[PDB]
Amino acid sequence: GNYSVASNVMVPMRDGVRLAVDLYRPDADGPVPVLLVRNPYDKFDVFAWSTQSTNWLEFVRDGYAVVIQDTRGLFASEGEFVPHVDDEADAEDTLSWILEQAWCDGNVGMFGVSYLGVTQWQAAVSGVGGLKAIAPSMASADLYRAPWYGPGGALSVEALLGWSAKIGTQLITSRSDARPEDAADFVQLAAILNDVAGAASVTPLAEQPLLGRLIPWVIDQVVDHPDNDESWQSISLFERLGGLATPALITAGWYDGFVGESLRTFVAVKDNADARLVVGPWSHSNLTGRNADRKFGIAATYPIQEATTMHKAFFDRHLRGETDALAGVPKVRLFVMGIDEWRDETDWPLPDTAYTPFYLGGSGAANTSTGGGTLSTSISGTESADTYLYDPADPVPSLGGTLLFHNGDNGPADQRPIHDRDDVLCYSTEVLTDPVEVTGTVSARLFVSSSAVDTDFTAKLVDVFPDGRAIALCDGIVRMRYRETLVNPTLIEAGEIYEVAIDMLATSNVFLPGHRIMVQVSSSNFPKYDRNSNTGGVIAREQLEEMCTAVNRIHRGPEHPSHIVLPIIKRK
Amino acid sequence: GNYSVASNVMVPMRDGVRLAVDLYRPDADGPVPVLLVRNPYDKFDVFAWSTQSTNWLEFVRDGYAVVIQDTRGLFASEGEFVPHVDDEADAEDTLSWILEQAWCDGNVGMFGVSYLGVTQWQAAVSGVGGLKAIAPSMASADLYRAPWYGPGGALSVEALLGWSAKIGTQLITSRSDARPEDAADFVQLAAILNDVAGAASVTPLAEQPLLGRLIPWVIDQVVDHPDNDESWQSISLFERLGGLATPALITAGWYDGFVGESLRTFVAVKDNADARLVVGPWSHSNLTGRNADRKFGIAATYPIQEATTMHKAFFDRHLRGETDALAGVPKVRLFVMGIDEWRDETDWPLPDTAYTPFYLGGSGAANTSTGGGTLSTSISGTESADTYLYDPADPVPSLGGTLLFHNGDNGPADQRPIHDRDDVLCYSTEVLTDPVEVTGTVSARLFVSSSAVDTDFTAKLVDVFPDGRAIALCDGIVRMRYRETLVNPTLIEAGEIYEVAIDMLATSNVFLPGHRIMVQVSSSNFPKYDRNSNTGGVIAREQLEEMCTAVNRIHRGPEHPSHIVLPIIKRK
Ligand SMILES: *C1(O)O[C@H](CS)[C@@H](CS)O1
Ligand SMILES: *C1(O)O[C@H](CS)[C@@H](CS)O1
Ligand SMILES: [Cl-]
Ligand SMILES: [Cl-]
Ligand SMILES: [Cl-]
Ligand SMILES: [Cl-]
Ligand SMILES: [Cl-]
Ligand SMILES: [Cl-]
Repeated sequence: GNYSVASNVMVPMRDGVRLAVDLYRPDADGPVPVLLVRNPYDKFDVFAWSTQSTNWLEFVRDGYAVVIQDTRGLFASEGEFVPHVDDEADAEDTLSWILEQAWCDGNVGMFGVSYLGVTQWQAAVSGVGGLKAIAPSMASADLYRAPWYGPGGALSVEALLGWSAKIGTQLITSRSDARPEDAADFVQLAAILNDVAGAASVTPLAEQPLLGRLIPWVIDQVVDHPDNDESWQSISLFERLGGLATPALITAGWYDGFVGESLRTFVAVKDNADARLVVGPWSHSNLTGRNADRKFGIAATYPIQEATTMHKAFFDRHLRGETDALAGVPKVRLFVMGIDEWRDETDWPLPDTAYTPFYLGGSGAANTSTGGGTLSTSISGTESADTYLYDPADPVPSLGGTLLFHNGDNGPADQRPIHDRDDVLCYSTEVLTDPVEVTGTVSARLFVSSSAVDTDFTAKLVDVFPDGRAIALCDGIVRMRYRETLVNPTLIEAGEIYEVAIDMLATSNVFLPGHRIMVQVSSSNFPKYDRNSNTGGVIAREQLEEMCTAVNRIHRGPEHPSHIVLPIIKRK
Repeated sequence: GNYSVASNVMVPMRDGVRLAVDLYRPDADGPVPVLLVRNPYDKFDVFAWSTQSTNWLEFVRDGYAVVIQDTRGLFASEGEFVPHVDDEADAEDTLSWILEQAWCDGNVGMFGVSYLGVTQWQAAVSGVGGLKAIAPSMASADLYRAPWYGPGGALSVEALLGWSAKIGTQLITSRSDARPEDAADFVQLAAILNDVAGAASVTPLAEQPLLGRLIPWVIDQVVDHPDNDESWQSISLFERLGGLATPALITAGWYDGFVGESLRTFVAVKDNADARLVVGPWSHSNLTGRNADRKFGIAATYPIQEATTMHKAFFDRHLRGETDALAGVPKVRLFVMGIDEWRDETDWPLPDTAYTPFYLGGSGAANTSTGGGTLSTSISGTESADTYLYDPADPVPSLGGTLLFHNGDNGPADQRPIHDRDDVLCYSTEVLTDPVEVTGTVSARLFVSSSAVDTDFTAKLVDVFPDGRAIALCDGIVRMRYRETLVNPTLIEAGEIYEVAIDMLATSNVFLPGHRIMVQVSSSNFPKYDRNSNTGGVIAREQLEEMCTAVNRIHRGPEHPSHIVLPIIKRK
């Protein structure tokens, strides 16, 4: 039950650069199992991240050692900081050092959230036999796909500018000797964080005098590489995951920026080792279960003590060889929205999933929420088309969804403020008499045309309540040059009809009696994603005046059966 | 920089009952200064409260010892738990034990929030010379005045039922051997926490089968004692504060349940010792600076590292005798709303405060926001009166303000949802051409009459924005039987006019050009306060059908000059 703490122990890497760690070690007569956490936000500052993870001092009281490390070039560590590029090698060297110590029994694991989760996948590909289990929460194994770009090939601009300002702020506050420019730089960084959409609105997007000076990576890597090219593929771990046999405890949230990539990692590792999955209704910075126009109940609040119990059982099985430690623990545990209840499952995707088309239709134009747009399981009878103007100077504002830094605390947001826009097309079912459950991955297939040689298309799933609230669920985008591949883009021909897919991530929701199922279609969602210039040019290098408007069209009928694909679950 | 942790050290009280503590002790050759925290929410669970306080492991790395204690009858401690009644004696005995240890140098201090703050005032009155400084955040020295009743003599019913359910929940989860009834009790407690207004609506209020069984104190002490009688005066510390000479670092929030009582403690101790004050725009459970319809900026987020630096300087001065440790630190630091900026001051109340009457007036009736009610620095010219019906079956709903457990995360709430009610009287200034600052304590003087022998009157200060948002600032209530004293109540005569005072707590706000100053007057605010029955009976023992409606009247003019008193600050 007792322990000691040693601060700033210096660990040498292969190139001679030393990284700083803190050691939390139990009172014990011999060696013990060990857990590692790799952190870019100061190893000393434990209260900043721990409330989004576990009550991990319980692990120490129960006989585990815990090691917390400052990553390269930050706080007490030597070297120079660049995101992602040094973390594979630095993790390998750190695991090796731990295994060589007098107090380590040969069994090592990892846990943590966000960047503290990404670094676990980077450690897992090293081939170090002593690493017996990992637990990555709200994370990704492919950095292009989340959080910097996405499956549709658009830049996640609010995520990039917000995070870069956060990193810049801590660099100034952590300086040994203050610089003359520090005071003014601090003020400017606060202005970005108070107004992320404003920061994202300046053209050309690639000209960032403050952020480019403090963290050159923001332009040199992220903005300058819009294709999923060799620079991205190098830091990706995903294709290596299939060859591993390492147990993983994976956590995600329905309104979290990482949700699509978190779920993919579970599917990639489940066949070769013991994988577990937990998904709640959270966004990256709001784990409370409470939002402005939607409350999920006290059961929805991040369950930190239950999480601590589950993590300890998982590590007891895989690090301590206790064969019955996970008795009674489910493989998959989901918070099902609508009914607003936790429920156990045997697999993800769910076994009895019926992937069902809901077709776009209706009399007259589908523009605005008072138009005639419908959704039905029957193919539409008349050939029709809905048309709108997309102007880059006036994009559709982002409201909820998977926002990270710009208003990122209201995932299930009411959509009524944007329903009167002519560029927002709406399609709804009739009012439901019986419940319909949608749990799984979601996508759309649309037949589209444009006056331009490049543009974007968006789709958003919505639950309409009896009182009028139109609550967001999941959404996605396709940038037309990347319609067939993220690696080798090509332009389109003006006026020609194309069939395209939109990846809309995932959800779990029961649409209750008295509700409607609704879909919104458009060509922008700003600043969740950057805006298309409609020119075919290098988007981030263009002035707002260099950009063009586009006349865009959605085709629907017997020969052009545009639809959403819903993962339907029926439980009697 | 290094330290050790010893768990479950047992400390004997005067009656032989032992309380459990954890010891965080630095590597040191001899004795050190010591800080104590007294906690009813599990000493092991440090992440639950610490994010609302300080990064206190810095204190340990810098050479302070820290002691965290389970209070009597909870978790690892022996005995039986009853709120407040054992904490004076238990603190005295604990301080004495610390001073007798080999590792203590004779200097002791305290820090912490909420119940961990109340317990510091209970320790301070003990007369133990070794206690050199305290730091109570979001706390009170008079438990009737906050959080259970108030300066107006109404029960804070949502605070009582919510907290009692929280305490009940942790008792079940902490049991050694589970009871057959535990599973069902847990479900019922969750239902209260998901619907606090619903729980508060059941009549008679005093019949609480679940909460009365788990924690008898809820009825035996709180509900059964509506007068500020001998049972309350016994646990009060306030009158003893004037005779102390102990330095205190006091923190408060403008939307916090404890704000009035926190500020009073500063005024009580400032003349005899080194007192300091910090006030931000927070509510008890929302320290982010972000609300549904009002954002204060990133500077408003609870500044935990600056708080840690200030606490360490304060303890260095008073526990380590470092005379220049507080050089450059202000006596008072306030977040001024409107301008939304931190500002330093020399005293509270502010030196140049002009306590200025704003008189109620207008042509026609003041009922609803579209009535004719006005506010002016000039006394009204015509004798008039505004009249309404107050029905206990339909009280005015609580929206923001100082709510604790029922929707307690939206202090600066938009008031428009209640503006069409006939029982909500509205009075406003013209649109402002120059800024007006209101910083200090706030109160109202009203001339009133009723058809009943008892009733309530309420008043609420509001900032009207250019777009229409009507944002709540501070509010209060008077229960008519307690108009002259909280100790010895008397009834009123139907139809007679009385001049009464309403204590509206405190605020700091600049009303900017384009805004208006507004006041709302009514007879209810539920469930922030319980509802008056309008009978003169024992309110908590009455059925809803035993209650009466009341016709209430506000008088205004030259002979009845009803007004609000605003603390005006002018800075050129
Ligand atoms: C986590 O710590 O927050 C960031 C959100 S963009 C992310 C960067 S990989 O890690
Ligand atoms: C703090 O811990 O929260 C409670 C809000 S009513 C309060 C009880 S004295 O202490
Ligand atoms: Cl809701
Ligand atoms: Cl549940
Ligand atoms: Cl049709
Ligand atoms: Cl605002
Ligand atoms: Cl400021
Ligand atoms: Cl008048």
